[PDB]
Amino acid sequence: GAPATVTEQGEDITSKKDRGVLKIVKRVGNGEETPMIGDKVYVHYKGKLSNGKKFDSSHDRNEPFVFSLGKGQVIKAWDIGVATMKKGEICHLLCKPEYAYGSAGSLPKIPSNATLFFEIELLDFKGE
Ligand SMILES: COC[C@H]1CN([C@@H](C)c2ccccn2)C(=O)[C@@H]2CCC[C@H]1N2S(=O)(=O)c1ccc2ncsc2c1
Repeated sequence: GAPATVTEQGEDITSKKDRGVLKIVKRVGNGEETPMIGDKVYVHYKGKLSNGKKFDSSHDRNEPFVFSLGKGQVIKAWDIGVATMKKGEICHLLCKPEYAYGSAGSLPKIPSNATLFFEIELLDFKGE
């Protein structure tokens, strides 16, 4: 399924080239511009664990998740991955635990040492 495909066929978008964050562009976005550090970004997402369980979705909340890019307000894989996206893009992102919640996990939904899968849609970005 989609997690296996990004695992086996995704692009390594880490600067270290350690394959800790893998990406496939699923829906091509607009033009060439990507957000800059500090921009307010608006995203919809769904996340799954490697046991197949859906652990969260912003779609189910009827409002986007909003954060300031490149500030550590999200797991590392998201700062890295969202920075590569165009407006309107949908991607799949595979996040090894060193770019996610590590050995600690996040109680109650994320176990220790968890590889995470996301589908992410970049709705908009703006400077403040
Ligand atoms: C509703 O969750 C919003 C947010 C959570 N976080 C950060 C901000 C975070 C904040 C606090 C504790 C754990 N993680 C994150 O960095 C990442 C990436 C952005 C989207 C979400 N997550 S997440 O991985 O989907 C996530 C993680 C744990 C969790 N527990 C209940 S819903 C949920 C969603």
